[PDB]
Amino acid sequence: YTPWLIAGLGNPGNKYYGTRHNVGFEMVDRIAAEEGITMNTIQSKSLLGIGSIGEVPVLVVKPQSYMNYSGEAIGPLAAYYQVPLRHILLIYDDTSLPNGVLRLQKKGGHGRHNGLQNVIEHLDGRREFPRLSIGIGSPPGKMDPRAFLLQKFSSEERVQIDTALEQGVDAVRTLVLKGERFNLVQ
Repeated sequence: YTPWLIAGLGNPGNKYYGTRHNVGFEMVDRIAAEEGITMNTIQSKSLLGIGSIGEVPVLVVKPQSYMNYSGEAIGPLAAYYQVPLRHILLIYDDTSLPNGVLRLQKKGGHGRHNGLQNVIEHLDGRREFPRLSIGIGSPPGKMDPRAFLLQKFSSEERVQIDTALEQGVDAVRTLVLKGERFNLVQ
């Protein structure tokens, strides 16, 4: 019964709600909902909830440190709860995949994602932790990349992101229960 730490990346506060760079928060909210977990514990610069998926104990976490300091929140939690590297699941927006497309990896660099970069660093530079990328595509035309992250999804994008969240819940449960690459199919 080794636990998992399921962390979704984002920025804290009302201003960020619904923004592309917060989609990891949406996924974890959805997982938490599906597994009957309430995210009301304040600890290590985060909001978190403790529960289980099947017989596996997990913690679901939304760091409230700002995206750039995500590792500051996650490292200490993994230490506190004795979560091994391999069970630290990061969920986040990935501009290298089309909107709404999910991908699961068991290791990898940060793809210049500031939050993922900070997690890796706070994990002693280790990269062998699983990730669920949530595609958001690139910024249209010349729109500023930063601005793009910090804007809400379009009406059309939204429908695809919703579909992805439903798909995500099941992929994460399966990853966590199953105890080498994996493809996802919706």
